[PDB]
Amino acid sequence: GPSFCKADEKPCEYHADCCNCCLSGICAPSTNWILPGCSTSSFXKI
Repeated sequence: GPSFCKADEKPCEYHADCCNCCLSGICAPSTNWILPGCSTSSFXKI
């Protein structure tokens, strides 16, 4: 089955259900260098 991930801009409270980072009021991927939110590191590998 597919995973739970939406696109960016989608505003929400947590990033877990988004392939980026839910910040101020939008799912933004730019959150892994200057702003703490969700480390998008290639850890979930196979």
